[PDB]
Amino acid sequence: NDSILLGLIGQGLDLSRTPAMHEAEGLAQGRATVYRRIDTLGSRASGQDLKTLLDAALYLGFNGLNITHPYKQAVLPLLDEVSEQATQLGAVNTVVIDATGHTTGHNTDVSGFGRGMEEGLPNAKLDSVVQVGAGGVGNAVAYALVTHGVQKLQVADLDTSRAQALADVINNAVGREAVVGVDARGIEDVIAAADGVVNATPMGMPAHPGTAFDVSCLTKDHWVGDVVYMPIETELLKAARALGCETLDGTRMAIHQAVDAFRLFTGLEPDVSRMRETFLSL
Amino acid sequence: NDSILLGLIGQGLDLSRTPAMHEAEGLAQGRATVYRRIDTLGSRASGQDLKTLLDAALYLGFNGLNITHPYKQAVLPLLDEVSEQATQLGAVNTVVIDATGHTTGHNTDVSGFGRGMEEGLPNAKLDSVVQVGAGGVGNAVAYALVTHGVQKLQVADLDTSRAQALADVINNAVGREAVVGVDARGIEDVIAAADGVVNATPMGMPAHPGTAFDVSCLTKDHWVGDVVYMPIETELLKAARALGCETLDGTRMAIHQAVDAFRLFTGLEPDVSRMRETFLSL
Ligand SMILES: NC(=O)c1ccc[n+]([C@@H]2O[C@H](COP(=O)([O-])OP(=O)(O)OC[C@H]3O[C@@H](n4cnc5c(N)ncnc54)[C@H](O)[C@@H]3O)[C@@H](O)[C@H]2O)c1
Ligand SMILES: NC(=O)c1ccc[n+]([C@@H]2O[C@H](COP(=O)([O-])OP(=O)(O)OC[C@H]3O[C@@H](n4cnc5c(N)ncnc54)[C@H](O)[C@@H]3O)[C@@H](O)[C@H]2O)c1
Ligand SMILES: O=C(O)C1=C[C@@H](O)[C@@H](O)[C@H](O)C1
Ligand SMILES: O=C(O)C1=C[C@@H](O)[C@@H](O)[C@H](O)C1
Repeated sequence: NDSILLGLIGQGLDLSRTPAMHEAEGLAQGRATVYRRIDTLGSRASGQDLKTLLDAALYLGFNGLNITHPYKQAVLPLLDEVSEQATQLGAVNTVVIDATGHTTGHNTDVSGFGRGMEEGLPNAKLDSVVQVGAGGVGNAVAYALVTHGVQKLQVADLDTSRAQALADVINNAVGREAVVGVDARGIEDVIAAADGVVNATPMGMPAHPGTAFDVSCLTKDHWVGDVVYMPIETELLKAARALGCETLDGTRMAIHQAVDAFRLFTGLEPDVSRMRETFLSL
Repeated sequence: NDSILLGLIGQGLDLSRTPAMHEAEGLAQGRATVYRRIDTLGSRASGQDLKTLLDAALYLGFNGLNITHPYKQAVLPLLDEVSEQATQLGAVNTVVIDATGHTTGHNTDVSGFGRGMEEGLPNAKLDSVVQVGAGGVGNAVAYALVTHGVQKLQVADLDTSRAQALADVINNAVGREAVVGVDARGIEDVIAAADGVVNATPMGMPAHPGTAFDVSCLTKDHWVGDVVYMPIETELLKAARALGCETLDGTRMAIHQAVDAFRLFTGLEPDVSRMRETFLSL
């Protein structure tokens, strides 16, 4: 019945649904659970170095942390151990803290997106996929794609250098040329020839209305995924659904990263439907 | 329904009943509550300076802390504000942390012992009392005694200097010569002439069996108190009860310090009977 203490280190955390998911699921399994935002833009933690905040969590009896932007790369050298996937990606979003203070980094963005593919695109054809966007979440998405059956992934970003760096990282991680950086300009023709496409840009959010490419390149035979989870039905996914395409909405990864982290943090088997419920309720 | 995060900074905390009391009462009032030991003898926090640990709690989203030995004096200069009672005593056991990180020190050992007198000795004659022991908890007990109606308190300690320092601190706090240091040797004759006596030494604990003075000096008309709370019925209180004396057991202060701190930490009205229940159940 031991209480569970967790937090999230990052910037601009007020709207995160991750604390609620973990607090509700802990309680549902008979464990009082606190999950605190540790926001370096906020009044409590501003100006503090990542190492200070990590060490604080160790001293205070935290059982785990999530890590978000801008710290998912910076955190790695601070940890005692890092999983092979998080090591090869160079990004950790989950830190398990042992009873006595030892830290292990994991990446449940990767495992969560992969689980979302299994759950929401079980029959998808994976030979050729395009991903638009190579930022933060895009790196984990790309790794997930090519580890969950994608043979060739073409990644486009306005910043070609980001796409090519992504490709190098993932290809090294997997040990094959799974990923190719391609130009953003003319990406429609590349998507048209592919089996599926994933949006890993901010486009579709209320503050970034529209789509990252012209949806007229889609066909009924494509599948389409999106990382954006608010709104759940982005303009891109609306356009795909209108053609009869299978779609993967961004809530799947957002929920499953938390499912997977909860399991790592606690050793308990999370109830996916309960955590999904909490996510959707906020 | 916001979750509550609390801890205790001190040494040798495994057997504290304070975390359980606060966790259970938070939950009973519909708030998931974590209360962590922050033990500088343990694996998480050893070697860290008090200031490091206090700052950690601020950064991490703690709502409050208790402070125990050896830090109840050292903590004062680290806090933004300290209550008048804790300031004059020179000892803080409770730190309220505001939403945005500001700290206020309080002393609920003082308020808790006083409440115990009201609750368990409502009819006690208070003109002349003896206290044996001037350590850590003894300072708070002495302040409580003379602020809850004791006219003259005689404090004995094997270390006369500790008793006289206590007397100076309390007398300054109250603004009268309420307390006098007296020799431990011959304390029985002093107790015999007094209305009541309080044990503030370790005597009566399993590892300190016996009594701090010869109980043959007690009469049926005395009242007797004890700070020791395990066992609840110390040899001293057994001897008092055998004569028909009213007695004050150490659980009252131990419970009420937590009642009072919970109120300060949360702004909720604690249920005393529930917290007492939790205490006794451990
Ligand atoms: N599902 C989830 O769990 C989850 C979690 C966090 C964030 N997100 C979403 O992921 C989005 C991306 O997050 P991020 O932190 O990687 O953002 P980021 O800004 O670091 O990366 C976005 C990338 O998209 C590129 N881009 C923008 N428009 C483009 C276009 N038209 N064509 C090609 N590239 C384009 C940018 O150059 C940038 O490199 C966020 O806006 C958020 O909506 C989802
Ligand atoms: N009720 C409660 O909430 C509560 C909380 C914490 C501790 N305690 C109890 O309080 C006891 C005292 O705690 P402390 O931290 O102040 O201990 P301490 O060791 O700092 O102080 C005890 C004092 O008793 C004196 N002493 C010992 N035997 C004596 C004797 N025969 N005559 C005169 N003086 C004597 C010592 O010289 C010392 O100064 C603990 O052992 C514990 O059982 C009670
Ligand atoms: O702040 C959020 O909502 C989160 C964002 C992602 O970085 C996740 O990986 C993190 O665990 C939770
Ligand atoms: O560790 C304990 O059991 C405690 C001891 C006293 O110092 C109290 O004042 C503190 O709040 C809790």
